Amino acid sequence: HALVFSYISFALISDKRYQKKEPLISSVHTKVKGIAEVKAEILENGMKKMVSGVFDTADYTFPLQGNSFFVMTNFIKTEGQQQGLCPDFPTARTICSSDRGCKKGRMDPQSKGIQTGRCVVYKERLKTCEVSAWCPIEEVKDAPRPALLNSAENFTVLIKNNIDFPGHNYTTRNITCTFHKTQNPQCPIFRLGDIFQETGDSFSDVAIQGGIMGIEIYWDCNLDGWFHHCRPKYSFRRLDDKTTYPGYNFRYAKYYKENNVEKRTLIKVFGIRFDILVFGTGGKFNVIQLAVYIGSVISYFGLATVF
Amino acid sequence: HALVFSYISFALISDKRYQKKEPLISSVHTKVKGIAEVKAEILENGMKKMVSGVFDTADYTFPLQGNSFFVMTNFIKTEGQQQGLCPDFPTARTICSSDRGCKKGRMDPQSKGIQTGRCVVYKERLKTCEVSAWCPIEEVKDAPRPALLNSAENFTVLIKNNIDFPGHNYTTRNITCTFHKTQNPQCPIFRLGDIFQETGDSFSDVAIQGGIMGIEIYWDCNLDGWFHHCRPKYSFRRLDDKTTYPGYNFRYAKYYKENNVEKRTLIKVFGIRFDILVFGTGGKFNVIQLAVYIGSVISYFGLATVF
Amino acid sequence: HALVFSYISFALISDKRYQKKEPLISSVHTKVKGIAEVKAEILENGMKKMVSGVFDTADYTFPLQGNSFFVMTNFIKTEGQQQGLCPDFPTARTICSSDRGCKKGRMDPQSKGIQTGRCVVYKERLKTCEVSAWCPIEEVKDAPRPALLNSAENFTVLIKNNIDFPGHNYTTRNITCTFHKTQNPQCPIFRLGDIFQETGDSFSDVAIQGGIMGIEIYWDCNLDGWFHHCRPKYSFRRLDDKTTYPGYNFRYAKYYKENNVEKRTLIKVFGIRFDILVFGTGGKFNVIQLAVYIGSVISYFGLATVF
Ligand SMILES: *[C@@H]1O[C@H](CO)[C@@H](O[C@@H]2O[C@H](CO)[C@@H](O)[C@H](O)[C@H]2NC(C)=O)[C@H](O)[C@H]1NC(C)=O
Ligand SMILES: *[C@@H]1O[C@H](CO)[C@@H](O[C@@H]2O[C@H](CO)[C@@H](O)[C@H](O)[C@H]2NC(C)=O)[C@H](O)[C@H]1NC(C)=O
Ligand SMILES: *[C@@H]1O[C@H](CO)[C@@H](O[C@@H]2O[C@H](CO)[C@@H](O)[C@H](O)[C@H]2NC(C)=O)[C@H](O)[C@H]1NC(C)=O
Ligand SMILES: C[C@@H](N/C(=N/c1cccc2ncccc12)NC#N)c1ccccc1
Ligand SMILES: C[C@@H](N/C(=N/c1cccc2ncccc12)NC#N)c1ccccc1
Ligand SMILES: C[C@@H](N/C(=N/c1cccc2ncccc12)NC#N)c1ccccc1
Repeated sequence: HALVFSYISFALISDKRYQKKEPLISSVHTKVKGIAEVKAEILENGMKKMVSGVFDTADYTFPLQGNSFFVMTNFIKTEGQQQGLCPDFPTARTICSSDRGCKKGRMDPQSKGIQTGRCVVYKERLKTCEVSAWCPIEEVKDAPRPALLNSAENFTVLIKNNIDFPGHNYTTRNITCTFHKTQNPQCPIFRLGDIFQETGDSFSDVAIQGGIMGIEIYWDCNLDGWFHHCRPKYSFRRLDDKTTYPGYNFRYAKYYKENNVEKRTLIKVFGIRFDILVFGTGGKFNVIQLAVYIGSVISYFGLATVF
Repeated sequence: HALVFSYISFALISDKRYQKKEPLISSVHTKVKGIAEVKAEILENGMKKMVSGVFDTADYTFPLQGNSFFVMTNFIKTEGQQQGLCPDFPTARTICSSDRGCKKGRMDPQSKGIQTGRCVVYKERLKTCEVSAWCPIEEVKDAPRPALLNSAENFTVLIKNNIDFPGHNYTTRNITCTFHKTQNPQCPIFRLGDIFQETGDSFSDVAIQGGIMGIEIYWDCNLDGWFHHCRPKYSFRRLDDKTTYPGYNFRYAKYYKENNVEKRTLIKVFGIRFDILVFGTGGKFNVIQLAVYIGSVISYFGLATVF
Repeated sequence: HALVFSYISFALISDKRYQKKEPLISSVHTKVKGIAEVKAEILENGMKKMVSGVFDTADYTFPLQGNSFFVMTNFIKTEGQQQGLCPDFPTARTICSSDRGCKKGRMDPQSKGIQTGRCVVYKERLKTCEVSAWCPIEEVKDAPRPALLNSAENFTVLIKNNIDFPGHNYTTRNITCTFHKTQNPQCPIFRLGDIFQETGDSFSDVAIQGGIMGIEIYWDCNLDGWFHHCRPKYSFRRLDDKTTYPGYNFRYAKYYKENNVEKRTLIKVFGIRFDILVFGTGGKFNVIQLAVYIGSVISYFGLATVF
């Protein structure tokens, strides 16, 4: 009888059933900090090309969208594209053996053009299907072995989170320093390399193909006057698949007119997209809850006494 | 007495009250696949114009923002706009009868310019209020009868969802094939026409004015060791109003300098915006929950025996 | 005994425990309305400059991302930037006393360039560290005293919210008029000045540095056939910090080629970002819930009779 009561009180205190539970409504704002300089040479379209320059903050990041920001880590540039007819890039399914090899008015899913039914020569007696689209088509090329945005990990991000709860009627807002698991857990500025070290994923390896990382924030807050604890817990987990179109990459174009001719530049962007997740639990003691718990435990105690 | 107990156990098993319930934290990544070629001629500004060309993946879509992507289906192009003074486009409230007809320093909500108080001639003794803004103003014109992006329905979208739960400490990640309601429900690649066929909304009709469609995912997962079921359920529903500024459309500009003169191109974009929604329910059996349910049913059984 | 029963029924009716509770899944679409004309003169780079013109809808706003839109209120323009070497802008940590004062191959966090280790003269015997990046670097300059987008408050925004619930199997969709707290609470068109008047924050003061505002919507809906109440409640709260890199601002660039030379224009954007939040509570009466509540109150009544 007494043991059932002590265990009921201990379980109720451990689960905190007397305090009312409610979700948290958060609004996040992020500011990217740090710049990187790319000075690597990679051949393009059969010709060796040298790339050099520095990327400002606005060059490698977008504004926060849906409580999540993106950061570039690698890219493939294609300049001078203009609508027209050209032979498709050589692929396992793009090479044509004869003129009538390909089908007219057909567009493959992987191909970025609609075939006109003509077998043309891309380079030196190598025939692919004549396609109608942005010419020339971007070459199928793996991400560069060294991630162009090598200095991306040394970057530091600033995350400001505003918490609001309807029942509480309060809003909680979350020196230059880098967040550390134990030394400095309060610093809201994070080093990407520190995050990937938290998740155990190589930043240099992921930056080549791209990735999707998210920052999880847990709130174990209780509105009780006695034990008032409300501190943001920072947990990190990788959303990308790892094993592996893996990583994060999309086609982004910039259109310009040259010599009275419409032109477009297609850029394949590989990067890491961070999703800021805010999950919290609020608990403001309510008399009805305590009365319900007591009412439920009373029967258990009585049955324990009956045996 | 016995019937009340059997009904209590049957109801508890049907509602699954013994298993702990928790929400699901998801992160979605989408990749658009497919291209369309537009070769339609539509008159513009009183002159017949011919439009032809193919649109790549980067041309008709944006990067995923807020777990939702947008896909263009129709557009109205306006080129050569530059700041200055010009007569407003003829409308029910823009035509001026006399010079002093319009008010100086006034800007109507529907109008995109601030009137200077001068009644000018747009074309052939037709007078509208002189306005200061991007000139010339884009003409009020209905969406083209045939949706320019006819081939949009044949497109295929790839959706990858990563599920994470705090109490479970696990992450679940969700061949070229098209998803089917019964034949192939596992294929994560979707044909837009298949979605609109699921919702029963004509794609060709909606593409003209634009629309907002969302993909709902339901999770009826249970963490119990006995019955372990965790499969993503795909439900589809149209968020747009249908009846009807209906549809989805926004003004998107691209600024270029020509002949040492600042210029801007205004494009009215009509398209369908897909919102990926992830709703799930987790249930990991907890002793406290079962004890609470039993404690609540005990009183009901006793009262049933008392009668 | 009787008082405990009457109080139990009154408390159950007040808390509405018999009705099933469920969250709400919303999809929001926003359309910005109104235009502003900027005709202010502010000196730039030691030279007085005059700015004049009108901004269309597409100029000061982006498409809705993550159920939240952004509206510009102030900006700093920097034109002609091109990659190269140049002296950094004079700052407390950028001025070099001697040639060997600065460290080679070092980039400060606040600085947007990587120092080459050379002490150069920015203007008249004033030495800063030679940096490699976008040249010339944007000058450190406070936001203009008068917010360039003065007419932003007079703007009107249209918000359309679609509500969906899985258990209810229904979708609820939410004349030109401005929403008022009491006169016209149904008008879905909002005047920004009206919002900031609701939150008590000066719009003219915030527009200079920028801000983050959110529109909260509460749903106290009950699916009971007797008392069927389901009306959207509009509550407003400011997410920005106020006290204070405060406000909302980001670097946004536009790249153009001039005289066969790659060039970029960096624009520091200050604005207010509105986050549309949808929180609701659904309640469809369930027999199991009522039976549970009654079972929990029965023990309390019996104990009250025992005394
Ligand atoms: C990130 O910062 C670290 C220093 O905190 C850099 O490490 C140095 O790298 C240089 C070569 O660039 C070496 O000469 C130094 O010996 C390194 N020092 C340390 C302590 O590691 C690192 O190179 C930076 N990474 C990037 C991509 O810029
Ligand atoms: C989408 O694909 C279907 C085929 O799966 C196309 O249907 C064909 O259309 C052509 C005309 O372009 C007809 O000659 C064929 O007879 C059609 N076949 C079938 C099976 O429908 C359809 O035209 C495509 N739609 C778009 C907009 O490209
Ligand atoms: C917003 O609209 C109000 C009117 O509703 C404007 O107020 C007028 O401002 C002009 C000067 O531009 C004065 O001559 C009038 O006397 C004002 N009238 C009233 C009733 O206030 C206000 O200027 C507008 N604000 C902006 C930034 O355009
Ligand atoms: C804003 C844009 N950044 C861009 N940065 C470059 C600046 C100079 C030269 C470049 N060359 C190749 C590639 C990039 C650049 N260029 C564009 N557009 C971007 C960033 C992240 C993801 C997509 C797009
Ligand atoms: C990225 C952009 N796509 C664009 N595609 C075109 C490419 C060539 C010619 C065009 N002509 C008219 C209209 C479009 C185009 N042009 C721009 N900007 C876009 C896509 C979807 C929604 C808004 C904006
Ligand atoms: C789309 C863009 N608006 C822009 N509007 C201008 C139009 C003409 C002259 C300008 N001069 C200075 C500054 C702006 C402008 N220009 C660009 N890019 C924008 C809007 C809001 C936030 C970021 C970016």
